[PDB]
Amino acid sequence: LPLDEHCERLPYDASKWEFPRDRLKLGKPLGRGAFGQVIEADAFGIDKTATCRTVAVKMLKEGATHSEHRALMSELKILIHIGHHLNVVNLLGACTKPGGPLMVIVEFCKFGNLSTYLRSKRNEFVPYKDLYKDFLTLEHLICYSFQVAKGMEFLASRKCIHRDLAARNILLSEKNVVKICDFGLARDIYKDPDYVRKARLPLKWMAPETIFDRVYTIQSDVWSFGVLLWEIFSLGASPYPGVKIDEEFCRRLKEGTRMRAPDYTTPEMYQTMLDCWHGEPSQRPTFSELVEHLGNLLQANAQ
Ligand SMILES: Cn1ccc2ncnc(Oc3ccc(NC(=O)Nc4cccc(C(F)(F)F)c4)c(F)c3)c21
Repeated sequence: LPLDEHCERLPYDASKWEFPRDRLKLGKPLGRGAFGQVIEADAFGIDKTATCRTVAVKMLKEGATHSEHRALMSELKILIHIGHHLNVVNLLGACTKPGGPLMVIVEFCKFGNLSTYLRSKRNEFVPYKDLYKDFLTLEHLICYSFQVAKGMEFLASRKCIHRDLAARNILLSEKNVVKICDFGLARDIYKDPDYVRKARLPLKWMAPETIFDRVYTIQSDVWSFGVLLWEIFSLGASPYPGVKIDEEFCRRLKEGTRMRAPDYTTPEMYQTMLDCWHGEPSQRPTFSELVEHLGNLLQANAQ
């Protein structure tokens, strides 16, 4: 059975993952939706003996019901199944004992979501480079792209699909490391511009077969990855500039309409975007192929 569609059968080994709520000092919110939220916190010795560590805690909030409670437990189970990889949100522990809220504790990614971050660095970017000390460069952008591909290749190896891949679901940590994540309930899709009534769906990131056939596969994730690449090389711009996301937009996508090259892209990266947007899912590159390709482009950029 699907590892992420039938996660209720997955194990939750409390002896390994349970963390005492009294060793968690909850702080300010990092993101909030209608029923869920992520809060910054200080965990004592969650990953290193007697060491304070800033972490992110995903949990529910006022408005949530038992259904969201069950959903959060499934999220915990799937994160345990997926396991650890440098480019995937890293689960550190959980608080599941009665008397308090269910809390999923993950590694804190200092810079938050990549979409917001990149959009904030427009005045701190140079293709190639003390004055530019903290400037982003093409190397950074290609590296982020490469890392997300690595994370998705890993996710695929765990027999899971993302279903909402986008820059808003990529976190940036220290040392230029990015991690794939899924805010889920910690974002209110019914109030977010990126989700449209079609049922709130991220239409601008969805492959044709997902929009018209409701089909979700790792190859539809590849299409989304292409849109993510566009977001990266546009430094956080919103996809399909000035385009009304309606029935006509979907029809045109089917026909072959694609976004033009973003301002900061290289010719190779734009071609990669177009490849990810092939109408036929089987003709789109696989994440393993993207890892190879992007790794080569990253190396080439250093030349
Ligand atoms: C908002 N925010 C700012 C800094 C920060 N650092 C870590 N996590 C954050 O928020 C989180 C985002 C998502 C999750 N959860 C999550 O990513 N679950 C999930 C569920 C199924 C699949 C996957 C994926 F790995 F496939 F993406 C992730 C989380 F706990 C905290 C942070």
